[PDB]
Amino acid sequence: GPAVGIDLGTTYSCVGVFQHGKVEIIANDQGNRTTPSYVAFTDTERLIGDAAKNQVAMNPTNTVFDAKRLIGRRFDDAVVQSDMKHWPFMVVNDAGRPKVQVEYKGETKSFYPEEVSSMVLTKMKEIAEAYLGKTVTNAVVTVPAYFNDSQRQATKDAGTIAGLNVLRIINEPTAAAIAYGLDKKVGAERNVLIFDLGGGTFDVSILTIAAGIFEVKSTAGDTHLGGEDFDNRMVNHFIAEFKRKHKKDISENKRAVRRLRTACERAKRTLSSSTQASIEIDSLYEGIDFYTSITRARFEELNADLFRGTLDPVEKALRDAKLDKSQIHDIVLVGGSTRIPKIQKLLQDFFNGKELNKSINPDEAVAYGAAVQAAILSGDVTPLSLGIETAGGVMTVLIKRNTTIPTKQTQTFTTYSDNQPGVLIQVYEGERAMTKDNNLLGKFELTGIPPAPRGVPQIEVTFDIDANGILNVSAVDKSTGKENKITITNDKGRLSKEDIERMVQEAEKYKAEDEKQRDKVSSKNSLESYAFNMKA
Ligand SMILES: O=C(O)c1cncc(-n2cccc2)c1
Ligand SMILES: [K+]
Repeated sequence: GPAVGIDLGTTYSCVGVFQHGKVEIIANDQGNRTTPSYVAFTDTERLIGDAAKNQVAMNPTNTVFDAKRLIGRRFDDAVVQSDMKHWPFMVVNDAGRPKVQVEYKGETKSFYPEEVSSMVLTKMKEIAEAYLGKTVTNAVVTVPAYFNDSQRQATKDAGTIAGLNVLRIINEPTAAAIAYGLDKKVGAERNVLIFDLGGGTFDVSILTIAAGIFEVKSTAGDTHLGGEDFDNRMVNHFIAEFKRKHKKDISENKRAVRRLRTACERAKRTLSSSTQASIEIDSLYEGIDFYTSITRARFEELNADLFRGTLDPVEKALRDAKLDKSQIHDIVLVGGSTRIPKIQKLLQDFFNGKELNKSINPDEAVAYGAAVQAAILSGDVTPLSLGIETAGGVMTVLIKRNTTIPTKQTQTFTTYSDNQPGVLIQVYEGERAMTKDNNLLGKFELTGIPPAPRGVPQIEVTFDIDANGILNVSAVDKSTGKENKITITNDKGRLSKEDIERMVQEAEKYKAEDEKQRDKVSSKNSLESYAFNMKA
């Protein structure tokens, strides 16, 4: 019995299976392909999914949602603290941990965000078990690419509590790229931008995919922007439209506002395929019927700042990834709000007409990729960057990873100390900033350098890779022609596919700490005489 991929989203969750060469997204008991991430508690029962979201108006103090916003955080976290000012349900400080507090069958009960989300995994489990007719245990579950090891572990804990064996935790932008098979496209490396706009969150992620390996170069977004905000703009417009045409403010009637919000979400769906949408609400306030219309143009005007604003996280991420928008090879639309025609055009205009990858249901694509990965775990170019130690144990790359073979690349270095007699050349493998966090391939001395002031001697290191993967590293003293070389054996299978992933992921986890370290040294390709990692 195969494994499942689950997208445990902030507001909605989704479950997929790869069975007999096809990925199927599994509907819930009420026929929905997506289930609200809501756990409602009452005097009698525990509600999960649609029935919990459906009773929110009756039991808002005991209905929990947005548990992804607490999961793996301190109670004192600024996001936690401010986020509470919008949640009808109670959050409390147990030993510096958030715990949502709720009344369940007369008694008061407290749950950790892992437990809340575990109940959502329990529902997705049962939904797949009803579809598949068999117990499901093995599952891949996705997380936002910006999640820290504490939030990934918390998510895994929710799955384990749920009775799930979590085969692996993968980033939502990577699953989305998997879904679209971007890792099976030939050619050099590829940069992918994932534009993910859900009901409540916005995430932009830039990835590079070469030889089936994914590195997340950058993440930007807005954790408090989503389709609900667009609905909110519609709601306020119509409330003022009612006040202007009926001299009545409906907002102090709670049921009246809800019915309006519900009308507005419907029309926003219509305005993705039509240029106009109707509002037909009987007896909305004080017996007045509200029958009116909103054009897509008026809808776009109400969300002009919000729609154009999404290009800023797009620009930040291209910046942080040190890429020009001309260097993106694929754009993936993810999230149901990416169906909004204006969102699509903005992004497409910003990318000079580039087509958008959007043929998979953007609500489903993350679970779909997560299902491709579950079945995989269930049943050329250089692998790593190559470089030498410069002053400070710093990694100075000469052959970037994913570079085609055979290649030859050369750089000129200099001495760090005055009258340096020699440089010790130390070849390294890896994507970390410091050589100590990388793999030492070989060492050799270049000696007999004519004494001079620091930065005057010229040392030309060349990296040469034939087509068998035989790396050859040589240094020439430019003032005399003296040279030395090392030949590095290409051991077949020395690194597994998963070995490369661990190195790439460590550079992803510490990219910031590595960033600052690269900045601190001013060597600019100076070479010392000793191994930096062996000095007292
Ligand atoms: O979630 C949204 O913002 C959204 C916007 N436009 C259209 C849809 N839509 C249409 C058919 C199924 C979903 C959803
Ligand atoms: K997820």
